Amino acid sequence: LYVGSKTKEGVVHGVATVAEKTKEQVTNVGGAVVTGVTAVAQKTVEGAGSIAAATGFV
Amino acid sequence: LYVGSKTKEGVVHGVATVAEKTKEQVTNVGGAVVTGVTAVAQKTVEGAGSIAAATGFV
Amino acid sequence: LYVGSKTKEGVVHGVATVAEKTKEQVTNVGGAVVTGVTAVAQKTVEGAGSIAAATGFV
Amino acid sequence: LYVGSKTKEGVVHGVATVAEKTKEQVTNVGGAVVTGVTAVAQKTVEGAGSIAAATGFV
Amino acid sequence: LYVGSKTKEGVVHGVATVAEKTKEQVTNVGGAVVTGVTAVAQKTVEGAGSIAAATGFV
Amino acid sequence: LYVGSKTKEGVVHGVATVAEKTKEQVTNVGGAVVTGVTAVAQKTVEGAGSIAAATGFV
Amino acid sequence: LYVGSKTKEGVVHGVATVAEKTKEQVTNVGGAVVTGVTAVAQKTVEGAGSIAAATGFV
Amino acid sequence: LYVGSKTKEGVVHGVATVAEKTKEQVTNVGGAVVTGVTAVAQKTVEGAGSIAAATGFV
Amino acid sequence: LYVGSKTKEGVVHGVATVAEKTKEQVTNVGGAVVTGVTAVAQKTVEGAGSIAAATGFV
Amino acid sequence: LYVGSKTKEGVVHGVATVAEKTKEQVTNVGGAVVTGVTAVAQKTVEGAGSIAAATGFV
Repeated sequence: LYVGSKTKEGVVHGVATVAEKTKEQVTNVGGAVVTGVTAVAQKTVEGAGSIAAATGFV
Repeated sequence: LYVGSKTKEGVVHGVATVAEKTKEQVTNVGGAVVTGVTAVAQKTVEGAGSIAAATGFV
Repeated sequence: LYVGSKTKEGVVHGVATVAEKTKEQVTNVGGAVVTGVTAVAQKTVEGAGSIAAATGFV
Repeated sequence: LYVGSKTKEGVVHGVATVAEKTKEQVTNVGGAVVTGVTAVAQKTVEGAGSIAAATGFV
Repeated sequence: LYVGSKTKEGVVHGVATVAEKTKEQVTNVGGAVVTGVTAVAQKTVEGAGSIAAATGFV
Repeated sequence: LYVGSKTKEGVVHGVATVAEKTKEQVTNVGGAVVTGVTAVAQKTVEGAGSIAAATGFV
Repeated sequence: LYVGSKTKEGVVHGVATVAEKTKEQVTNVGGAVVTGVTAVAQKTVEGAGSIAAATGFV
Repeated sequence: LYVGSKTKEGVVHGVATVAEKTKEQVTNVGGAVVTGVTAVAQKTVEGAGSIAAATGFV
Repeated sequence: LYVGSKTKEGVVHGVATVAEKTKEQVTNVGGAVVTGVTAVAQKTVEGAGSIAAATGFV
Repeated sequence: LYVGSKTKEGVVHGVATVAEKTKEQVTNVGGAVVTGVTAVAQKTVEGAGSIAAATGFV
């Protein structure tokens, strides 16, 4: 006898991550760089939910 | 006897990630670079839910 | 005796990812580059849900 | 005795990905480049759900 | 006899992370660099919930 | 200027495995049952290297 | 200028494993049952290197 | 200028394991049952290196 | 200028393990049951290196 | 200028373990049960190095 049961909104589970010998050089001038986005949820009832964004200027 | 049961909105599960010897050089001037987006959900009731976006200018 | 049961909206599950020795050089000037988009869901009730987008200018 | 049961809207499952020794050089000036789009679903009740888009200008 | 039960809004669980010998040089002048985003949720009832964002200027 | 270089003897690499909802009942009396053999190498300089073997009697 | 370089004897690497909702009943009387063999190497200079073996009797 | 370099004998690396809701009943009388063998190497210079073995009797 | 360098004998590294809601009933009478073998190496210069073995009798 | 350098014999490193809500009932009469073997190495210069073994009788 349920009403609104076992709900799941914006969920992540069961994540396993391994990284041995990654080399990662980066060089930038006046930009916007993004790496390394792992295992992120969110909720946004009124708004823009952005992840991994980059605008060199406005 | 359910009402709105076992719902799943915006979900990820059962993720396994391995990365041994990736080399990744990057060079940029006035741009917008994005890598490494792994295992991300979200919800957005009113708005633009963007992931991995890049605008050099506006 | 169900009402709206076992629903699944915007779902990903059962993902396995391996990457041994990928070399990836990138060079950019005033652009918008995107790689590495893995295992992402979302929901968007009112809005533009964009993934892996790139506009050099506006 | 079901009403709206075992529904699946915008789903992906059972994905396996391997990548050994891919070399990938990229060079760009004032463009919009996209690679690496893997295993992404979404829902969009009112809006344009775009994936892997690129507009050099507007 | 439930009313609004077992709800989960903006959740992450079951995360395991390993990193052996990653070298990561970074060089920047007047930009905005982001790496190392792991295992973060949030909720946002009225506002823009952004993660891993970078704007060289405004 | 190599002598015996980049050798690989008895190797496996780049394996990805997914298994969603497999049911597997087994019943046995005085036998020898084997399932679930995944991603195994070995070397054997002097001997019988057997994998997934079953002898009800001797 | 190498002598016996980059050798690899009995190796496994780059393994990713997912298992969601496997049911597995087993029943046995006087047998020998084996499941769940994942990601195992070995070396054996003098002997029988066996994996996943089952002999009801001898 | 190497002599016996970068050797690897009996190795495993880069393993990621996920298991959500596996049910596993087992029943046995006078047998030998084995499950759950994950990520094991070994070396054996003089002897029988066995893994996941089961002999109801001898 | 090496002599016997960077050797690795019987090694495991880069292991990540997740287990959410596994139910596991077991029942036995006069047997030998084994589960849960994770991330174990060994060396054995003179002898039988066995892992996950079960003999109901001898 | 090395002699027997960077050696590694019987090693484990980089282990991460999570376990949320595992139920595990066990019942036994005159047997030998083993679970929960995680992250164990050893060396054995003269002898049998056994892990996770079970003999109901001898």
